[PDB]
Amino acid sequence: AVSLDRTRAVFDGSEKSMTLDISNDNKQLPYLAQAWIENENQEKIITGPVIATPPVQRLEPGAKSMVRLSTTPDISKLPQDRESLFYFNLREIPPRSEIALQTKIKLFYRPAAIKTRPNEVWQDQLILNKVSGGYRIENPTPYYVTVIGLGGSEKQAEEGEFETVMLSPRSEQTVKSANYNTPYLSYINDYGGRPVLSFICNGSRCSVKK
Repeated sequence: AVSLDRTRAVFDGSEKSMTLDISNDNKQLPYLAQAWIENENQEKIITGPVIATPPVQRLEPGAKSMVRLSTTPDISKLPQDRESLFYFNLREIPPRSEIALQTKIKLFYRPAAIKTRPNEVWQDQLILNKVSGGYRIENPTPYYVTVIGLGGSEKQAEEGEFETVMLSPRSEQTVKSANYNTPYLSYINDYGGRPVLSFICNGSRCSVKK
């Protein structure tokens, strides 16, 4: 019943806070909406460096509210040349009645030093190294990157079976996979869209098509 305007959020470090819209899709019953932040190991944190306000609210049937995300000053202590990962959580509690689902989204703190132009695509810096078993995927960027498909074609990338892998900033991860002549890679962007990247290889090192 209680849902969210997006599948992931990017807190731009220039801002002091942002806001997420929430909705009660039930048009008969009211829900309470609990909201909280967790850190990158998914342990709840209530003192900062990011907080969600209000911790709880009531939504009348059909209602559209909001949750405010803000930073304490110890936000300054996070590294300023890479994203840090948080998760935003939202739980609906049904009335006295007489499962209760919970949404979880990745919340990327993005320091002002690595802010981006709207639409510009850092994901095109991902590099693929053929290894035995499949591929090593390298992320030299300061951003987390979330890979959802891999394949010989665009369709096989979007529709094939694939265990999602979030590559940390300036990191790398190895992935079982068949060998493809031209690799296509599916990823999730800031807006939650899921585009694809075409790759061309030169022996064992594939790079995004330019």
